[PDB]
Amino acid sequence: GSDKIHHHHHHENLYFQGYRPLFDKDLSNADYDSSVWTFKNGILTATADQSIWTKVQYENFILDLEFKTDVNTNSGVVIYCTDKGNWIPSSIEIQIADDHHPEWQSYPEYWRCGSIYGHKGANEQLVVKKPGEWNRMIITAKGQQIDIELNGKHIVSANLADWTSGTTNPDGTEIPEWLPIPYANMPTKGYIGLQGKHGESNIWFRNIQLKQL
Repeated sequence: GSDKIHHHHHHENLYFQGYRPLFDKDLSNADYDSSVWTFKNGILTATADQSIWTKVQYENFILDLEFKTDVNTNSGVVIYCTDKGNWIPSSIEIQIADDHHPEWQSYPEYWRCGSIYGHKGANEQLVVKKPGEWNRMIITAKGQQIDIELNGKHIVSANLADWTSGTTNPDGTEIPEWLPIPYANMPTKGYIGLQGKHGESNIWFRNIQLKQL
């Protein structure tokens, strides 16, 4: 049937499951440029390619968020960040992309939405919805064991201990040159961030919540 407005998106409130919002309503517990990120009417959005970061570091957590894309959105969620200034080689990024834009067929699968970017792709392509629709992504980060759920599908399960090379994935495929640290050697505690607008199209987030395990 065609109803949206009378169906619940959760079996129970995440609050009772132990989740708390990652960011305060005024973003007072976040590091960001106020010219880039706004949190208005429940919705978090960026107008440039600068990230928003937690002020405290996290390990052994489940991060549950929603995101909406537009045509060719490019963004992501960053975990285990040990240096916000130099975050690229100092963190692990989970990609967010509008995989439906044909452009994404020009890039490896393990660069697309839901991937542990440059290291391991989704087990099923085009799990992200189309532009304009809310997606739900759940990242379980339990030391070296990383699990990603996207729109109810368990798309990625990875044990970072397998990444003994900084340049070569266990399957022999290339790791981007700019991600040189063997992920087996990466700290499993760090700041959490949302990448900003890395494309010319917008990214929106909402209901970003975290369960401390």
